[PDB]
Amino acid sequence: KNVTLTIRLLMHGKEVGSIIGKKGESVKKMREESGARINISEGNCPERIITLAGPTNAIFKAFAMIIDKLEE
Amino acid sequence: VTLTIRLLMHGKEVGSIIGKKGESVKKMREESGARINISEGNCPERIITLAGPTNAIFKAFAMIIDKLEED
DNA sequence: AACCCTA
DNA sequence: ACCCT
Repeated sequence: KNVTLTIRLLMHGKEVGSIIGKKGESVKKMREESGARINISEGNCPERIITLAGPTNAIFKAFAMIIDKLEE
Repeated sequence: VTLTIRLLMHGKEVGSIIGKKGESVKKMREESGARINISEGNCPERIITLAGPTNAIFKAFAMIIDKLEED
């Protein structure tokens, strides 16, 4: 199949700070490049939820960008 | 460098990822090269932890996506 | 350490 | 489909 998906990641606050970036410049790149709908749960909480939604090519791009950021 | 990623998955999807007798997750652990843990019990949302080099985590994640897209 | 977002 | 650190 080629159905749209919704993938949710449970992330530590520190990691989320890196994904968002100063002024949200990192997640802006992820949204503009991946084609995924990306939602990051509200508040600088110890644990946060990142939602990725779209077809597999978009999910793969966003997930790749997230793990690449975290590897930094 | 090694990362740990946690996916939040509904029980229905976890059943598919595990597979009958754990056959599916077994295959994922063997060829992905990642450590894969699926949370115990029956919470509406389960946690699938993927651990190892980013390449192994990505491979495991790809196998999961493939499973969700089956048939 | 970063706080964004078809609100 | 319920695996197994």
